[PDB]
Amino acid sequence: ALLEIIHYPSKILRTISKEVVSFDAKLHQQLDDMYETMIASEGIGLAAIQVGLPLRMLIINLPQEDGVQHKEDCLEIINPKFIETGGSMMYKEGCLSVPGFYEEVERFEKVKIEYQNRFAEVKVLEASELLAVAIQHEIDHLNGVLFVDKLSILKRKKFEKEL
Ligand SMILES: O=C(/C=C/c1ccc(O)c(O)c1)OCCc1ccccc1
Ligand SMILES: [Co+2]
Repeated sequence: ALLEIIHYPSKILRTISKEVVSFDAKLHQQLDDMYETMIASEGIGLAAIQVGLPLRMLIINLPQEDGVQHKEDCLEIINPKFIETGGSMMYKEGCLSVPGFYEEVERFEKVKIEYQNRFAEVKVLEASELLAVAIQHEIDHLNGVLFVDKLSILKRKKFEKEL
């Protein structure tokens, strides 16, 4: 099913999401609906709070070389924690919850996270470049943080101007 995506400035997006403890059919249904919703809106990442579900889970599916998203490439990241962070880089970001707006954010250039997949299997994943940015952006959502919160002095006013 398609889910409604919640947009700025909804206070729902300020919610701190809760750890998932039951990795069951309902969880899988929600993840499937998140995927359907993300793809229908042409997104590459989605956190559960963006569809109103305050759970610490997010999906990321980056396009391959022909610009196509293959389902087998989708990461389902549940209960993530950072193990390591490194470096710094600027990256131009957007967000399904802030549609039509894009701006550079400073992110770690490399991250290592630990998380669980939909079968509760523990994973460790190292990421750089776009994947690292997507991981940081989506984890920020779980903590009630939007990328526009991270903009500089100069950039928020451009954001408010475009508003
Ligand atoms: O999927 C997205 C957002 C997509 C989107 C779709 C329609 C829009 O009208 C829009 O304005 C944005 O963002 C995911 C997070 C992200 C952002 C930047 C880099 C890495 C990861
Ligand atoms: Co987002």
